Amino acid sequence: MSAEHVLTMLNEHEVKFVDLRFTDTKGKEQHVTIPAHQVNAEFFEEGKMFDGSSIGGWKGINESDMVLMPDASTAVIDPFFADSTLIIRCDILEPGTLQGYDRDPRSIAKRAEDYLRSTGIADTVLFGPEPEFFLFDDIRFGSSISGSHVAIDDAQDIRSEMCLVMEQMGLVVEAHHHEVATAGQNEVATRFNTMTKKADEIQIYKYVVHNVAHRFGKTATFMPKPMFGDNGSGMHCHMSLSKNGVNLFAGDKYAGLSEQALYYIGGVIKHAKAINALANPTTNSYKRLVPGYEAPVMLAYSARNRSASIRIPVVSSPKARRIEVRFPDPAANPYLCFAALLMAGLDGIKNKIHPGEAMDKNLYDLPPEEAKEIPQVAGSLEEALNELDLDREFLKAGGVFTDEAIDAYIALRREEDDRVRMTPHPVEFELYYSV
Amino acid sequence: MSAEHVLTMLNEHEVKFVDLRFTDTKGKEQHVTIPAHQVNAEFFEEGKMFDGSSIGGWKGINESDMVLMPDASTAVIDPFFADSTLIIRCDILEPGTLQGYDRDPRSIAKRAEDYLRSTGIADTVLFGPEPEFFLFDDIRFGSSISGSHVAIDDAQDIRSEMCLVMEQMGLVVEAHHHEVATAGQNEVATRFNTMTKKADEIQIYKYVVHNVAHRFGKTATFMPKPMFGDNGSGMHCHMSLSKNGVNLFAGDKYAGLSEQALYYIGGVIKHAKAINALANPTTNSYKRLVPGYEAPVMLAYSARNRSASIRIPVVSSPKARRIEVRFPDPAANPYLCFAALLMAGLDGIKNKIHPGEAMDKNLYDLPPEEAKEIPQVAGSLEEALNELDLDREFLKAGGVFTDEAIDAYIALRREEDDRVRMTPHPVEFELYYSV
Amino acid sequence: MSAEHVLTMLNEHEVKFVDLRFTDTKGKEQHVTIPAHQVNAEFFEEGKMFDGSSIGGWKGINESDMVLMPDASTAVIDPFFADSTLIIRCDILEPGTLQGYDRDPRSIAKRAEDYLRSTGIADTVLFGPEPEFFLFDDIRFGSSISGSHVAIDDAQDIRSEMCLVMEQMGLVVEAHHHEVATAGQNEVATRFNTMTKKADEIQIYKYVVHNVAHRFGKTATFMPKPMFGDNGSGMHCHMSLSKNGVNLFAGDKYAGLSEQALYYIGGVIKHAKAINALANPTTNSYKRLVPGYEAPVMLAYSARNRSASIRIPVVSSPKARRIEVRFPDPAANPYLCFAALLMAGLDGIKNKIHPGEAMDKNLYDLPPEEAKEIPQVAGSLEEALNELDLDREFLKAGGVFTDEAIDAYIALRREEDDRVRMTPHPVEFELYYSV
Ligand code: NI
Ligand code: NI
Ligand code: NI
Ligand code: NI
Ligand code: NI
Ligand code: NI
Repeated sequence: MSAEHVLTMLNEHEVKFVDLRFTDTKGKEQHVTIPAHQVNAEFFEEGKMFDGSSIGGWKGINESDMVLMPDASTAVIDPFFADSTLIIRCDILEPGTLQGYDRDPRSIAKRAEDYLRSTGIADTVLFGPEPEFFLFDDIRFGSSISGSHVAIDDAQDIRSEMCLVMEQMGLVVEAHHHEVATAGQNEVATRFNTMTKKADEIQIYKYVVHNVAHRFGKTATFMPKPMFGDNGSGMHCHMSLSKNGVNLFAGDKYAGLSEQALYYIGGVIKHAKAINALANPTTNSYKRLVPGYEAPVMLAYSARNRSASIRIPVVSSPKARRIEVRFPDPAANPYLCFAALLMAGLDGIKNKIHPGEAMDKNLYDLPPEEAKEIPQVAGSLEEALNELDLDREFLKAGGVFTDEAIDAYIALRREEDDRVRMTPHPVEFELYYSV
Repeated sequence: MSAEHVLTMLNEHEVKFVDLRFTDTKGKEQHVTIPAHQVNAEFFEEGKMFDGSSIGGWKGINESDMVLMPDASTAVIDPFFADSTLIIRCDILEPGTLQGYDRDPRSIAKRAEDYLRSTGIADTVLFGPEPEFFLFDDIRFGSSISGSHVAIDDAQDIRSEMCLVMEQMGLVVEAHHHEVATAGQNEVATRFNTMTKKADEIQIYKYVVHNVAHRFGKTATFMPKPMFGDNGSGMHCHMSLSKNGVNLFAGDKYAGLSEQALYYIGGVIKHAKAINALANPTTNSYKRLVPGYEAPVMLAYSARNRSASIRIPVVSSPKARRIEVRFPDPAANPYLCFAALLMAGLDGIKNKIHPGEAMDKNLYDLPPEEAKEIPQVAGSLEEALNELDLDREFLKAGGVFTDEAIDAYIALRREEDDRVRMTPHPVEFELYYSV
Repeated sequence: MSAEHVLTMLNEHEVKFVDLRFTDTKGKEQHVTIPAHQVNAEFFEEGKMFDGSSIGGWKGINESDMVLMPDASTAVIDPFFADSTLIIRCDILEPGTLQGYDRDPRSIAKRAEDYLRSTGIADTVLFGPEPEFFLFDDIRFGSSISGSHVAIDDAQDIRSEMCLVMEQMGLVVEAHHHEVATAGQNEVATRFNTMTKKADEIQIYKYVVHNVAHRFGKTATFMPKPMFGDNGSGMHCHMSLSKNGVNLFAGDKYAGLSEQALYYIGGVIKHAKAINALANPTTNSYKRLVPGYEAPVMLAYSARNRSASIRIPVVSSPKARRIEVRFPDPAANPYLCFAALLMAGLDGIKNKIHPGEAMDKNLYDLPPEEAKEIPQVAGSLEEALNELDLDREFLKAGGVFTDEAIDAYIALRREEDDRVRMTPHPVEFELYYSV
């Protein structure tokens, strides 16, 4: 899809505004709105000058402005704006060299895919994530200097009309798994795409979910553990690799899974805590990664066991042979999370890392001399951030991740880890006020 | 003080009830009230049969009842009870062998002092702690399945009458440091005693503080960090060792401190995380042990620096030469905390452990190649508990701490660590609800 | 009705979503919504992969996913959904063998009918149930750790428009018995069908009743005893057997009832407590099965007496000769309840079990030596579950009921029986608080 069709869309729909959208390192979606008459054919080869004071690494204290370069293939009319608006996802570029910014998640995902095609291991990667959310009727939260409080108060029309709006915005939905045990938790299934296209689709997914919940007087949250004792929100990711139109993950070994797939799983397992720094970036994210029942915390693979973090779905077709990693949560930044998973898999393929043996029939039942032995995902955000700081190397292959970008990301996550670490919590008043 | 004087006190004061008090492993103070006519001369050589279903290690699923053996030298009239009551602190003994229970904090402190006298290093140990508390006008807290909340709402008569009641109950008070910056925080200074006598005095201290605050319609808390950003409650402990009436901590080295004292500091520094498991037993306790200004988190000693955890007070008398460790908090169990500190010091003296060099002029200012190098106290309760589980050895010298007692203590602390770990906190709703 | 007509219905009505519905062992109706463009001709020969974490036996801890295979003959447009939805009832199949799941109520009902046709006793079975419900204006209930509470606050338009919506959804209604004594209690009469078709119709019946009551701001409940002293909700079931188009229940014996019918009644009477485990599955269900007036608790048959649980309606046509069993309640799972009744009748026919003699003129008036003699239905849910555990055999004939399915059902019922058993009830506070 080119720019000429975008101008044709502008004239066709009588678009008044164009909303240029990009993503922080935090994953939040930033936008600049320009009038539709400011969009010309030349606008797609210079972009728009932008002031980079966005939170995170973009708050670099030496530098000048950045460039918003739109991707014309991502244009879609916004369903929620009263004045007809055309949404375009943009990359952040350095104004001089006109190259992708080092601290741009979308540019990093594009670099990861380019490095994939460069190494010759595969031609493309297919990602299907399963982001789950919570729908609540109401919620009030706050934390002043004299205390804290939170209070959450828990239809088919909302779910169906979410699916309708998602299909308006170019997503191909194919199910909707409302859950009656742990009521409130929903998940819409969508079709697989490549890495950066699927990350853009996740951003659209969250946008639609939030706004449709708003219009029905509800509140949706993609927060990994919004509520005590009830099951948390996860985002399982199915990965496949394709070269010239055939799976590299289809083979003859365990559960019909190929040798390259086994090294992919080995690479994911080895770096899973550095990955956890990016796939599980919040402190809330580790209140659902606690050892127990149905918790994706054991770093091993099994088609049968459902305590293993890496699952191998059984499909009656060799053309659909993928691996599902289950520890990521929907609070991740899709670009950074997906790039981290891809690079871990590529480092596993490159170094012939063997995962080991399938943990078919060994759940959290605490085997006498195996519960401690099996690798686990990070236990807290500090541990994941420290392991990322130590294990930068697999992210730096091919120049996808800069040391400066990783440093800025880690500092930005730490300034929230510390705010959580130093406030006193009401459960500690319940337990330790008298003590 | 003997039992005959206790019976004389019963007849003299017209005592109606006798309140036998002991301490959990959690540090909470348990009691059994018996009528004064049940107290005879024989009562002081059989004790009282007790059902040991108290929380913690005392909930042992094989065993029968325990024996409450009173210490007649700890008898004191209760100021707060309408019907004249005589308080007596008791030890928990095994009914058959009639020996101190292995999971009894008071028995463990007595064993630690007996091991001190046995090793011949010193004859007695003097402990002076400085427990600080917060006085609030009101507080409401809670945590249901649909949220959490806490709300704290912040005179000379209360402080003075606390000191009066403490001197009624045998404590020798000598100051009262109300603090105007960080209003609400108080601390009463008292005179030094030996380990187990000082721990009993800390229990009396907390009892008096809580009840006097109750009667004035206030709420006192010995909780290490009850309130955000304001300075937390600590319990600095001054240790001295005496043999035949002279300090072993008085010498000619740094700040007039002796060689035995230097090995004591070395032993405290080496085991400071296993100690932290006992001196800093709550998860709240590590919201005040965060690196920063005036935080006793650097494991080093200095008479001048006040970022070092171990201070060496300057006193114009060789007869008062002590070391102050500043990381313990008032939520500790005085018996277990003091026994842990004493045993760490004794292991340092026994193994000639040298602390190193004084960190006189190096605060938290982050030296280029020293902030990471210097040992730190544990960063979380899980880390402290794991280090205790790994570093049992110094606690087991002389049989003071049993493996079974340590295991029960660690499990009892973990069941609260986990409850804190798995609830979602309102600050995480502030930070991650939209994310 | 085939799949081609279902695709034609999709195109004709402009259906946007397809709602695939199945039933728990608890009887609750579960659903998965897929977009209408995901429904193709091939979709009706592979089904949809489903995650079987549904409550009950489906929570089996070894197994992988299940298959939702739709029944194209059950397709009906949903009247209550804003976005046009097509409802299809589905069976749960094992993905490999592609056979009916052992713990699937609908598959069990299909197996029961297949076993009926296999044994050669009859060709088809006609079931007509009479489910009664309560319409309330409002209700609030709850049970916390500090108490419990319930409060129920009690037109022709609602009843008529229920009948209209039921006839929209393929049901053939033929009456509506609002009751003025015991106001609030309603019942819609519908036409007889075969077992599994009638069970599907009961599910539609409950769905329509609940949602139509919702839209008028009411609350309908199929709960056997929602209110004290007033008459409870039952579900009388008329059974008939047909072979080559003629009743096997039409004959010349008592009330024009045939010999095969008499053995059917004998088989129902013999196993009536194992049946009660399935037809009366709640603890509430035995607050209406209490001996007294108009209570269907005496295990005997009579055309005249209305204290007998099994009635023989008098019809002026040999083509309508059926037996009515009156103990089942609308909280039953229609598939399991109907399969249990059919298998009890078939075991009675197979073993030539004679019911005995009609109890024409013997009500609950307590005959001197007959009130104790006559068999009774189970007195509590525990007794019914124990009798089911002991009397599995008649359910296992022909492989309809698996031991594993029965075990899972019993455990799932017990986990609710125990929750009811261990909470204290407000009537026990009225009676025993002072005592
Ligand atoms: Ni168009
Ligand atoms: Ni999944
Ligand atoms: Ni005296
Ligand atoms: Ni001090
Ligand atoms: Ni039609
Ligand atoms: Ni009837």
